[PDB]
Amino acid sequence: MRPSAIVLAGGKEAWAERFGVGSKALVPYRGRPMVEWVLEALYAAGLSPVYVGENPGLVPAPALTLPDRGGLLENLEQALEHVEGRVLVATGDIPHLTEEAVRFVLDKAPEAALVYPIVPKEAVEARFPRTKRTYARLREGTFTGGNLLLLDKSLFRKALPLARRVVALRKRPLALARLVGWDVLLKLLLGRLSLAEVEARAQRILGVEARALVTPYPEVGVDVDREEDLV
Ligand code: NA
Repeated sequence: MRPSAIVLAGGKEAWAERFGVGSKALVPYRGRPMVEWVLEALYAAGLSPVYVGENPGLVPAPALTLPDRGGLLENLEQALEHVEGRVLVATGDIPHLTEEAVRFVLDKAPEAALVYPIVPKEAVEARFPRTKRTYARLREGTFTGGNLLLLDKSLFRKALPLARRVVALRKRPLALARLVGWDVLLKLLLGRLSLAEVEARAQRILGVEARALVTPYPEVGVDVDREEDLV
């Protein structure tokens, strides 16, 4: 039985309507609506993808196609209602996503309610030298966050109320730094912070075990945001 995956390709956007689409995920990339590269990759690694967003006629057809409830975590809750076990979440704008990258996550992810793959600066500039990312210096290195999230639906189920809370402060740095704590903020803002420290506080906050997965495959996070990208 193929495990579930969820693609949050939902999201209306600006330039996307230039291509007369609306959602960035439906913008063509190398011949097909961008998100299909993601779907192809998911099935490829043996998963059944649930698709949240507009479906003009996506190929490969996703296992289920839920509509858009107007938000990254709102869509996630919707899709969760339709899955079981450990699920891999992904946004529909990382067209470079490969099966190898997906299986790594699956195979190397530690046993935790929540696992978030992160990529080292070192490898991000191995294929995509141009790509400009928001990094963070940790004692263990310099990374950026993926666009994938591995969840244990059942374990996570109980952290959603906080998830909602923390997600609501995605647009309020000061507010968000309240939750994280000042000390920590500076620590990493200086590189003075470490990976387990990050993980241990994340856990403190959510109540569930949360870990990061150093993932050598940068296609896990290099998304497409504008025209230059598509080329
Ligand atoms: Na204060």
